[PDB]
Amino acid sequence: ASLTEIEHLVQSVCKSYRETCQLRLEDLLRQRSNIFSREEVTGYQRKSMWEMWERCAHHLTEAIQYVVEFAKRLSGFMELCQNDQIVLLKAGAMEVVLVRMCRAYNADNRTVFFEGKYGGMELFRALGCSELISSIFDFSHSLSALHFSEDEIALYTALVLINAHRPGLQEKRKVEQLQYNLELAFHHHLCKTHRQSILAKLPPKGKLRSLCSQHVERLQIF
Ligand SMILES: C[C@H]1[C@H](C)CC[C@]2(C(=O)O)CC[C@]3(C)C(=CC[C@@H]4[C@@]5(C)CC[C@H](O)C(C)(C)[C@@H]5CC[C@]43C)[C@H]12
Repeated sequence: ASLTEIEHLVQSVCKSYRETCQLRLEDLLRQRSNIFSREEVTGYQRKSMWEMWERCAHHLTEAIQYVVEFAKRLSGFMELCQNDQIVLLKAGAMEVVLVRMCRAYNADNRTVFFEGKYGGMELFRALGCSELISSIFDFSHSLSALHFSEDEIALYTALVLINAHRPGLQEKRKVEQLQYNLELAFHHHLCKTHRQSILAKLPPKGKLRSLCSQHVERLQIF
């Protein structure tokens, strides 16, 4: 690569993400005072466990649609094999969705956006795994504690998928090359932004996996 490709790619990554940022950040924060009420909350609480889990899967799956198309615009991804273009997504794509959830997270009230409004963890009282839900909130918290920006998201999220160490890969070299020119662009852009400090304030590599992995297993009931 070259000093300019280095820039060209970040911009290209900041490009692809913007198209796939699912929701307008602009519109997101604006809806602060729009908060659920006890009755509606008490309403949502009432439904059986069978309903919410599915309701979640809607917002979930639909969100993951964006995550995939994000992967495409990226260089070298297109010139990758059929078998190997999926393997990463299998593990990766789930994890990224959770990452984007931080945007819908406000630490000033411990709530997350959902179905038009913001709501606390008690909105999922009916899921029977309060511990699970909470850990996700605690994950979002740490990310909100990072005061994260769009263009680092685009760059973090990208490396999640491009893990050449995801087992089941056949064309292993080609991906590492994508990874190397991705690992570089991130830090490089971070160094250009002096945000290298948060790199020690980042989740361990096993946490987000252990989150999503153990997350989907309970879901693998439906
Ligand atoms: C990921 C974001 C997306 C960036 C845009 C906002 C989002 C949406 O599309 O509505 C808000 C709701 C959550 C956070 C979203 C989808 C999944 C989550 C999820 C179901 C994730 C799994 C968790 O267990 C939990 C139940 C806390 C959330 C609920 C909020 C939801 C349903 C969307």
